Amino acid sequence: SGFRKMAFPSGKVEGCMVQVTCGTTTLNGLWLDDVVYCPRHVICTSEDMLNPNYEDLLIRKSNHNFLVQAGNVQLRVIGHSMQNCVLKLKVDTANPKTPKYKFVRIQPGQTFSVLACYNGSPSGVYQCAMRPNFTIKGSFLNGSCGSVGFNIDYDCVSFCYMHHMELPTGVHAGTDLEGNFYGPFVDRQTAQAAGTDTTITVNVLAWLYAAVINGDRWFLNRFTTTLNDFNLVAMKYNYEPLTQDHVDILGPLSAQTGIAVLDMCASLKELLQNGMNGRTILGSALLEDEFTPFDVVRQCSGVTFQ
Amino acid sequence: SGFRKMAFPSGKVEGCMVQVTCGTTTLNGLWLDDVVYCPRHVICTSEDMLNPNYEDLLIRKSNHNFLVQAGNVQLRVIGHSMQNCVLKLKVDTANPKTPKYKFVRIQPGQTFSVLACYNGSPSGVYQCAMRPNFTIKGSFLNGSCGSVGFNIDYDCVSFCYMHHMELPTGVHAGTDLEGNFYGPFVDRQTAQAAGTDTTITVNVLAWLYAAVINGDRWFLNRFTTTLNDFNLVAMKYNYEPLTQDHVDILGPLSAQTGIAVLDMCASLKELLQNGMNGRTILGSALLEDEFTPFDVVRQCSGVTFQ
Ligand SMILES: *C(=O)[C@H](C[C@@H]1CCNC1=O)NC(=O)[C@H](CC(C)C)NC(=O)c1cccc2cccnc12
Ligand SMILES: *C(=O)[C@H](C[C@@H]1CCNC1=O)NC(=O)[C@H](CC(C)C)NC(=O)c1cccc2cccnc12
Repeated sequence: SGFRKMAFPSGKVEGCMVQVTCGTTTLNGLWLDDVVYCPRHVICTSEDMLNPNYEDLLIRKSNHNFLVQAGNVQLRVIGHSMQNCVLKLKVDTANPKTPKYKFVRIQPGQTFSVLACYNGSPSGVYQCAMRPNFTIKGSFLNGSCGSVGFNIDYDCVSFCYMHHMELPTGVHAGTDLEGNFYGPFVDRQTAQAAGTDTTITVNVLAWLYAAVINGDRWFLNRFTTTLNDFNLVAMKYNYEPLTQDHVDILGPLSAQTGIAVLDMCASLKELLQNGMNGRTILGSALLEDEFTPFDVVRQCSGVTFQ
Repeated sequence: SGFRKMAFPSGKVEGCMVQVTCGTTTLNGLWLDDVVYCPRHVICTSEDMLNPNYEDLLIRKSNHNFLVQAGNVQLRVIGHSMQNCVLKLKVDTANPKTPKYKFVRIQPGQTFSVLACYNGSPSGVYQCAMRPNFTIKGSFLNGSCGSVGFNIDYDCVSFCYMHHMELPTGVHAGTDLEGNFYGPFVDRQTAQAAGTDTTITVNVLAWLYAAVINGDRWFLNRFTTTLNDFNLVAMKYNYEPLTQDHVDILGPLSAQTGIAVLDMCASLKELLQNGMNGRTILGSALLEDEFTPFDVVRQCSGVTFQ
């Protein structure tokens, strides 16, 4: 028993991280086959970041202006291109540690592990969620750029996130591996509105099912509700509306615990309307929404990788 | 900026995990050089676990009764010995992925990353602390045994924990890599008292310094206190007493933030006496004690490994 905010084992991603240097700028790159992927703002100076014309900047750069280092050894860059907000550096050697991999663009609410790196070396690994407003609440310092978020499935790594930017409000924004930002954000040192964040209702419900599985169930109430009635309460407390899809996805946890989804919704309703009243759920004094139903099933059944 | 419960990159430990089978029992082993380390209760049946004579049980076993599997390949066991509560299986092949490593016995309050494994394959990685009462609040299912906790320093892995047991109260207990349990616990299916847990005061203080570094500082009060006066309040709320050692260890965070330790103690005092009043600190509605001062400095300065 027990429930932790568990990250994927990082080993497969560790072997892909490299350092990319251009001018005075250094950040992390992801080396897969004979391509290195990194944020295109590697080509910028602090001055350029105010208002970069990335086309104009990249034109000044040649293959040899990109130093890629994997440990001690230099990779030779024989080609470069800009796809959206990422730079693709073709190198002459294939990464011998390349895992089976996909690029995926995940939906709001989904979760992944971040491998936080500096100078192409990992510092740590943590689990986080793509917020409804397409930001993440990560842990990123100067030089963290190029760090990636990912999911593993048996032996296949699914890369979903590359870190590009901390907003003025201290929250984090980035792209998929095709370099398309999550959300409205641009790679420019400018004030940028993230917009209203919302709580990921289905994830909270998943986490409540986790709590019941692990014996924590004081919050189970005598009430039920409807999807509409619940949603009225959801909008008030800045929760995402609950669909039959979300209800369907919770089916397994409902089947394992014998608690109907709408009964758990009623319990959740009461927690929102009355607060948690000084008590805790799975060591938390607030409603956690960083666990997808899939995360709960993974953790509580001990699914393995490699 | 931002602050996460970050685990170490697990890659170096992934390459050490193996499956150990004896009779019908299977659990995780740690393969370092030509030795595999695993819990000695691998030799038990469900019946034996009530009251095992480990000496008597092990005597019935020979080298060939231990199947060690690293992926597809079998390791050949050419020797076995019992050190305290761990079994050491000498194998004929050295692990080619052996990292630079130490065995350390950590103190209460210190932190480490757990790599949760099943059948010698990792499921996930999370950060936790050795509770003052020598338990850990982990995430462990049947078959999780042999899973290890560790710290990394540049390229050296320091193994501090091997998982052996979930207590009836759903908390977790284990040994160092020399097989000596943390705390009073024995490897027997019996009711076992963990004793009163306490909050790791120095870690809470560290985390408050982290909070100030990351702009969260509403909790900063107008008051100061003494070490004695603070400690009086500490004992009341089940906090560990604060020593000059702990004050000394917080020095760096005090120097970075310009907040004297005893002023932060006063702030902490007020949070304990008045509660958090519906507000949050670094996304938490309670006082986190799983971050050592070293963890805070690591995270907030982006220290790397490999
Ligand atoms: C990447 O290495 C670095 C990571 C930042 C630095 C502080 N924490 C992080 O997560 N990114 C940048 O250098 C980045 C460049 C963007 C504009 C492409 N700049 C920012 O992340 C950044 C920092 C502070 C304030 C603002 C405001 C607007 C845009 N970007 C900002
Ligand atoms: C290891 O694979 C397994 C992990 C346990 C199983 C449930 N979650 C875990 O963390 N350990 C055991 O099989 C273990 C054997 C001990 C006695 C050496 N038994 C327990 O961990 C266990 C489970 C429930 C209740 C009790 C009560 C007393 C002792 N051990 C218990």
